Amino acid sequence: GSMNVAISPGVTAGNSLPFVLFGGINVLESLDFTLDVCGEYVAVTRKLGIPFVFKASFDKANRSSIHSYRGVGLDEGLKIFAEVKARFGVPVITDVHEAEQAAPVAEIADVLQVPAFLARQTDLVVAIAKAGKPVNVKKPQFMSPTQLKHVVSKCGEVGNDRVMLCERGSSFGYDNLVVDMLGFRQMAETTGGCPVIFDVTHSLQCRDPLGDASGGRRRQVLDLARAGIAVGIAGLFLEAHPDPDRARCDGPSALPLHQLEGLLSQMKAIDDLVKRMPALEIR
Amino acid sequence: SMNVAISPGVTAGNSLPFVLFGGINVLESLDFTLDVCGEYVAVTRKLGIPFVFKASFDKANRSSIHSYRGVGLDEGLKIFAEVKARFGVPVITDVHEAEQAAPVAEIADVLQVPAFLARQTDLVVAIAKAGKPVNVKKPQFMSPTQLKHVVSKCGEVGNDRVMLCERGSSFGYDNLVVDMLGFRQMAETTGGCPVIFDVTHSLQCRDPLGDASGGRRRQVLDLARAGIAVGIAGLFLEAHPDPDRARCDGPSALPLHQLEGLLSQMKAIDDLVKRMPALEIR
Amino acid sequence: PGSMNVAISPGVTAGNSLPFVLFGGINVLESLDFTLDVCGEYVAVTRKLGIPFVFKASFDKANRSSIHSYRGVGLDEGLKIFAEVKARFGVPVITDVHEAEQAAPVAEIADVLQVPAFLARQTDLVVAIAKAGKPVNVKKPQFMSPTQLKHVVSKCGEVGNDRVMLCERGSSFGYDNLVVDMLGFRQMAETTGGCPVIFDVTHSLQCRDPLGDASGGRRRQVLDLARAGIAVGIAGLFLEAHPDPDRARCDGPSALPLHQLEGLLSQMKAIDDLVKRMPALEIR
Amino acid sequence: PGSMNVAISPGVTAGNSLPFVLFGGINVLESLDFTLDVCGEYVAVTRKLGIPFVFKASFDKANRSSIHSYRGVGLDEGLKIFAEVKARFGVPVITDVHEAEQAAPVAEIADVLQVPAFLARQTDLVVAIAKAGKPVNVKKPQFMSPTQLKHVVSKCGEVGNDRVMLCERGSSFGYDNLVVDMLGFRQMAETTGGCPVIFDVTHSLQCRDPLGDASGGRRRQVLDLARAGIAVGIAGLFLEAHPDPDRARCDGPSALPLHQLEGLLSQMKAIDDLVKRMPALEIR
Ligand SMILES: O=C(O)C(=O)C[C@@H](O)[C@@H](O)[C@H](O)[C@H](O)COP(=O)(O)O
Ligand SMILES: O=C(O)C(=O)C[C@@H](O)[C@@H](O)[C@H](O)[C@H](O)COP(=O)(O)O
Ligand SMILES: O=C(O)C(=O)C[C@@H](O)[C@@H](O)[C@H](O)[C@H](O)COP(=O)(O)O
Ligand SMILES: O=C(O)C(=O)C[C@@H](O)[C@@H](O)[C@H](O)[C@H](O)COP(=O)(O)O
Repeated sequence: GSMNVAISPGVTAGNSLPFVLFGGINVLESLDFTLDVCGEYVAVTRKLGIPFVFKASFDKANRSSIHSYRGVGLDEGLKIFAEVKARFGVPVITDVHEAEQAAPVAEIADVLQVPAFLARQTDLVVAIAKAGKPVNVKKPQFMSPTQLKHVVSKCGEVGNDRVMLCERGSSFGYDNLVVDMLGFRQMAETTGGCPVIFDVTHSLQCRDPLGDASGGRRRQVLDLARAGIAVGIAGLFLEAHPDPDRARCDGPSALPLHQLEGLLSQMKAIDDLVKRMPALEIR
Repeated sequence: SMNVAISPGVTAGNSLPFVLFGGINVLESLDFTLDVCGEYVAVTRKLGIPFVFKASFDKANRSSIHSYRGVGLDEGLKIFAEVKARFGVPVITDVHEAEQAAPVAEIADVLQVPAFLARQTDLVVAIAKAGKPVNVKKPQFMSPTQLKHVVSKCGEVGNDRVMLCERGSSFGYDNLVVDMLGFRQMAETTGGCPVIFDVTHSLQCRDPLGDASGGRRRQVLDLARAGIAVGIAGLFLEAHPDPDRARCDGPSALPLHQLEGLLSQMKAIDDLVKRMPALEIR
Repeated sequence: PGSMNVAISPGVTAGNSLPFVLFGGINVLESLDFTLDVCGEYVAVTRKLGIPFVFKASFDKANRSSIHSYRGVGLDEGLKIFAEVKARFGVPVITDVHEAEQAAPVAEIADVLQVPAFLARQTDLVVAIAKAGKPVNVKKPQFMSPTQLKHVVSKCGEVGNDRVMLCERGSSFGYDNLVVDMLGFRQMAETTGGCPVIFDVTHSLQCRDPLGDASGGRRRQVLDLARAGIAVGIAGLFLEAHPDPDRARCDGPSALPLHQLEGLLSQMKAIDDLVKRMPALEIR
Repeated sequence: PGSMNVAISPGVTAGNSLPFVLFGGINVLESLDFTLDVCGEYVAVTRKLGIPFVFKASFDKANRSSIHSYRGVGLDEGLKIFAEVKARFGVPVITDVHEAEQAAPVAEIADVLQVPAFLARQTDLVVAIAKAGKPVNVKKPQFMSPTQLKHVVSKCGEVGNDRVMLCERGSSFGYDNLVVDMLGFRQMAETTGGCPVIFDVTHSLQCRDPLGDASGGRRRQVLDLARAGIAVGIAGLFLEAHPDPDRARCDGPSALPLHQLEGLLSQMKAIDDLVKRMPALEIR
């Protein structure tokens, strides 16, 4: 049933295809820093031969605290993304928080992401689907893997069949996430084989009961990225930073950028292996 | 412990007699809304319970694209205007987009932040700025000690009239549990905001492959009794004369003819607990 | 009808439509005099308020996390202490049983035998406890859904013991934490033919530090949770106390300070008496 | 360094940096010939692929939900069957132990003793198992966080047994369901001085109907989950199989169909060999 989603020339995501890296940074802060980090990803993915889509958010619309950093915002963010595409020739993914942002974002971004908390919001999902690019649906922490089909259906109803499904963990007691590795197959099979993507970064989130900003578990990114990629999936979603303690959002879960090549060579080796091993029909 | 004045004769607070935020899931038509609200007004008047009428003008978050959404903003506000004028009752409704807050606030007396949207800064701020009391539905994914940050967003733009509404926490897949310990944690970490218990939505559960929410209305009294016994500012309740025919959340709706039987138990328990001291257990 | 009553001792019968029974005491037996002194306080408070009473203590803590944590006086001394409690006060006692071979000797002295939470699926232990011929209090494991207790009740019934009570102590909620699902009480009663349901408010307050070596706990919130449970309409409350919970040798973080016993129990009786005279609604 | 190796028998050593050891077999001993036949299949497949092998079975299911469910041949017959398995195939065997007194006799025959998941906090059982002198496989309870196993390991260490392995079988996730937190493996290893971590893929697939009599399970997804766990880099995989899982008398819903053993194990070996030669990254 597997379905393949064409993102840009030489970049197609599909559960039986070599994995695609949706990699970048949490939030857009400035032009040069964005260009410099993206340059590193482009060089590392080109060297290793891994298909690549650059990620960043133009806005963090859901920070816990009114005081926390939100990013350069829509207008500056789209200008940064336009310069990233022209400099590197790389497709970009970003998240969309209001219906009215979908069309202008889709002029520049090559994939639009539905945020986890907002994936049940009909008018947002529909507006994102109608914008005419591939959609990455972040699976809410509150949503079981067999319920994503209804989000996919919303998109399908307005003529967008290019939908990918992104795991980022499930709520496990208070202030913690677990990743159910059994969910990847349930997402694919109940949606007609949509590409499934693993957000290893956000799956590492956890928090202090009284904290102002998310905690996170970057020291375990390889453990979890290994597990997910071994299942056999369309993509990996990853954020990095040269010094994660200085990141202005989700630093506790960000990969230190100098370890990108070390992580990706392990992902490519595991992915190339599992992608040539059969499923067993276990009845 | 902070008290929130909602309208004449209606003030909510954790040490005050509980306020019923009662009504129906979704606005469908004028006359049915008036008739159901009439029943709540009659029952609450008889029993002496303060009352705010609830309904949604839109269900913006249905699982399925094919599920019923309600009459929509323009018709919904017209219905509410008529409900207020006919019965003299304040009304609560939920707000899905920033731009809806100001027009909703012209008519509604309390604005509700939907559970899924409670982290959305621009929505919360827009709701806060509209200048009415705010009911924040606690997301299924949010711990009770994290609501303070939503309250602070509202406070930052000058709205100190914030209430916090329990509707359950995610418990495995497709199921909710209510942690009765969370009420106190919500109150104490937010400077004493009124805590409200949404017994209806706390009863939600679902089939892994279903198209619409399941629910456990047959257990509404068990859960309502438990929550009201803790000592809380309000109870949030939906009903329908025939819940199997409700177009949203019927599985968790109270059958309307049982409203008085339920409310007399809530009033009896609430009046008792509200005159019993806290023990300072150290 | 819809509800089964369990006779424990003269004037003490537990049932879901009856005035609640207090299964109250201390976590672990340490010495004769301290046990007698604490039980005396319970007896005086319960007599004054008119609450039926069964005194609780463990003779052994067979499941401490750490090999270095206190376990109690043990079986032989524990039963001697319980005999002296019964003779001094005329009160029935409840204690937990950890091995099949302990059931018969414990039943000579104790009036209710408790199956520990972790052990409730262990067929031979349940069957040996049922056979000893006293009422059984089954602690619902943190891992067990409320609709699965019926199988434990059936094990007991299979060897001729119909006198089974079901005790809530919370459900695992992520790591190192418990939540009490107040919807479970009815599910336990209805799927077992109306067995008495008991709420262990003390152990339901447990939680822990991920690296700790003994349980944490939330005694400051005992009244919130006890009020909630008793309002549902249940057969009993299970409660531990200590005069200084910080010095308790097991489960101090969840123990009620003993001087607050009367303040708590007067709230429980008031709520219980109210809800026990209010009808169920048949909600269809 | 950072990792401890446990010698089980000649040519079988389990350790987190070593090629993975398969603890494979059947849920419950029913008869001699069926046990021999199934073990023969495992031995042939593991010999061909070059995977170190320990044969698993239970002599008793002491924790069935239902008093009517099958329990197995029992201790005396079970040890006789194990003796024949060892003699015929030269393979070491692992079985679980349910009472302190069973530890010594089991240890005469079995090469690894397993502490059942529900019982892993029971001090006297853990100590008796540790004292019996063989390697211990601790099944991590569904209710226990990964950073709490250290206390079980310490109980064993206290009576002189340092040969302890830690076996994941899922964590309680709501009612009647399990999830495997793949982050736990490292936490178990690092907090216990590098004990071997083992993944029980079979029992991690358990789930149930709220009103059912016996466990449900998700065998159709065994490869997904086994791939994920083995990719993390672990000491062992624990697996049950049956030639026709629908007819298995315990845990059939989670059993691998036996004819698929080679297809599964070749994937495990390929993944394990790859990850075992790739470095950890020191992520700060
Ligand atoms: O940007 C993405 O890709 C996302 O998935 C959204 C994600 O970055 C955000 O939800 C952040 O995790 C979130 O704003 C951090 O929350 P806090 O640190 O404000 O508590
Ligand atoms: O109306 C309220 O007060 C609310 O709490 C919002 C609530 O009614 C909605 O989230 C509904 O519960 C929801 O749309 C039902 O979901 P489904 O039945 O479409 O799966
Ligand atoms: O005695 C009872 O009533 C029980 O419920 C058993 C209970 O007391 C015990 O499990 C204790 O809670 C337990 O041994 C203490 O845990 P820890 O502090 O050893 O981690
Ligand atoms: O034998 C093993 O390997 C184990 O882990 C113990 C395990 O087999 C048992 O807990 C069984 O899963 C259990 O007896 C079956 O449960 P039920 O079907 O009786 O509910």
